[PDB]
Amino acid sequence: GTENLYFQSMDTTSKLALILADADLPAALKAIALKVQNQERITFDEGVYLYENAELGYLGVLANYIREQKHGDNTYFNRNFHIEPTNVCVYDCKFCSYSRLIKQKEEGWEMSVDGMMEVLKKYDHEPVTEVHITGGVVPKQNLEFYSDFFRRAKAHRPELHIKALTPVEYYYIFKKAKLSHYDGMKYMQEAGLDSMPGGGAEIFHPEVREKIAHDKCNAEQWLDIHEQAHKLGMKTNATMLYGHIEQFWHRVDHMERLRRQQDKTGGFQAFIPLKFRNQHNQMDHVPEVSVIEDLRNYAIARIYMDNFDHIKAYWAMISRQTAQLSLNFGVDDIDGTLDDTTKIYSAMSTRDLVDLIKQVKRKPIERDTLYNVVTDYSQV
Ligand SMILES: Nc1ncnc2c1ncn2[C@@H]1O[C@H](CCC(=O)c2cccc(C(=O)O)c2)[C@@H](O)[C@H]1O
Ligand code: MET
Ligand code: SF4
Ligand SMILES: [Cl-]
Repeated sequence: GTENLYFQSMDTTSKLALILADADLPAALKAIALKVQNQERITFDEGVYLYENAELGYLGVLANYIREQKHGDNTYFNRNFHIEPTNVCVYDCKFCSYSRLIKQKEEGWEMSVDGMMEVLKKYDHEPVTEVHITGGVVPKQNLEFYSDFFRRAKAHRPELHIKALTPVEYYYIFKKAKLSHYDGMKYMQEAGLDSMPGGGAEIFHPEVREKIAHDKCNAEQWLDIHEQAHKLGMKTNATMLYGHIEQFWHRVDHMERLRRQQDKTGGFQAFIPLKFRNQHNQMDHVPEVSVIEDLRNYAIARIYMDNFDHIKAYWAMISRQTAQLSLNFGVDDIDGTLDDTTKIYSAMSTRDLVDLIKQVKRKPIERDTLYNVVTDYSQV
């Protein structure tokens, strides 16, 4: 009664070896395990096969093998802050609480360029490396507005990296400006855009996208705007909204499109699964998937996305425990709101995040825009 304890005790390489020598493991799971040992790409039908057949333990062996081969114990997080230009939107995403169908313009606010600069200036004494800019799409927040803001932010703090806006936003403002995607992203980069976050991906396949995100930019337009960014030397992230009404093959379709794009242009850094949460949206009725399904999803993302450096977990949207366990199922990269401020006159701190990473035996690296170390907290 120590067979399972023996398995759990094995290093990463030997766990993979043990699974390959198990006579009772189905031939198809072995063949995928051998592909991972040989650094061979997993095909679409193999991806769907993992989702529909592979257990958590098996997926851990393969995902953690790939994660440790690429990163060892390195677990990355950056020091950034968020500006939300508006919390109302012209689109109707069924999963989103900003949908024009459940939130009128009057419940909401709209920042001016002055307002965004006043928020940015509050961080002037923080060693933040990056600002994340995202929110609703509204017609007053146009190409002119965002180019004006990028120029002011770059003149005020030239070394602050601007990770601003998704293809959902760029499709809208380029179409209104009458700019091609290439010319628009070129213009925005000159004004001071540095990279795009991975938002607005949802699920790409029309069968799902028509039902959860009908009106905003489609898969073709999302991938095309990332292509133009990559051709201009910009790095970008990619997301996938999972655990709602999609089938497993929709997730593999989504990752397959991302993987081909990455083969063409190579500018993706991180793939960020986003777990559907059924609070405060028109998908209220839709049941959330289990923690086991979240961990299997990170694992298959690590296995499938062989040309993406980083699998990233957004800590805000999941339990502490799921975030921590994800670091053993393919995740090397963490996004959170780091908040180290002392409340003078009466939130995840760096110390709390460093402790969560060390608790599951990982090396917490605070990283810069190039994913190089600012502080290696394993030596602190
Ligand atoms: N109910 C929901 N349940 C789950 N997800 C929801 C819900 N509502 C909205 N979202 C998601 O938020 C995204 C925008 C945020 C985003 O992509 C992001 C976040 C952190 C880091 C980066 C990065 O690139 O570093 C990008 C939307 O596209 C949507 O898919
Ligand atoms: C706040 S949602 C993320 C940004 C953009 N509105 C999108 O759907 O892509
Ligand atoms: S576009 Fe982005 S913000 Fe507007 S509704 Fe859809 S998800 Fe929410
Ligand atoms: Cl985003």
